[PDB]
Amino acid sequence: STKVEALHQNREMIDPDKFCSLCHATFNDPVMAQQHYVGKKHRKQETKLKLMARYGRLAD
Ligand SMILES: [Zn+2]
Repeated sequence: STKVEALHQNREMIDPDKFCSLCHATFNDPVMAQQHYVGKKHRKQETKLKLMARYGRLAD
């Protein structure tokens, strides 16, 4: 995970490190990050976690 640090913008695009708190997933490229945030697995797990948190109010 140390990576071959160079960041040479001559032909390579910007590659920020990113994370998803709904799916517990990490990304290290622009398209990798973007693809996660719009994929079926992100939608499905977002609904699952949202339902778990919303319905979890079993006491008052
Ligand atoms: Zn996600």
